Amino acid sequence: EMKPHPWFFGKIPRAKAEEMLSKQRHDGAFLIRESESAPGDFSLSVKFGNDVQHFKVLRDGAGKYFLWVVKFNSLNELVDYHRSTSVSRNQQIFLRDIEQV
Ligand SMILES: [Cl-]
Ligand code: NA
Repeated sequence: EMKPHPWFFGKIPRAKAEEMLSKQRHDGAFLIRESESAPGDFSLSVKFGNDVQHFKVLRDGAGKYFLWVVKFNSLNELVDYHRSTSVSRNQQIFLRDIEQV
């Protein structure tokens, strides 16, 4: 074995998520953070090329989490689903864990 997830960063600023992800080599390297502009909501930040893309983690009426259409009982399941289904509607981007310092 039991290990904490390498992708949960708590309340880091959106800008610091961009700073850290920019240094990752591989597209799809990502983190979940707790949004500062919408407290109580999560955001998913993902390196793609020279960019860092940000996704709102949306909630349904029952508290399930989703990005687009498919929803899950946990952030953990949302993240894992998107290791093999693209997070993006404009590119094929699959979540992969950050390298690690
Ligand atoms: Cl896909
Ligand atoms: Na999807």
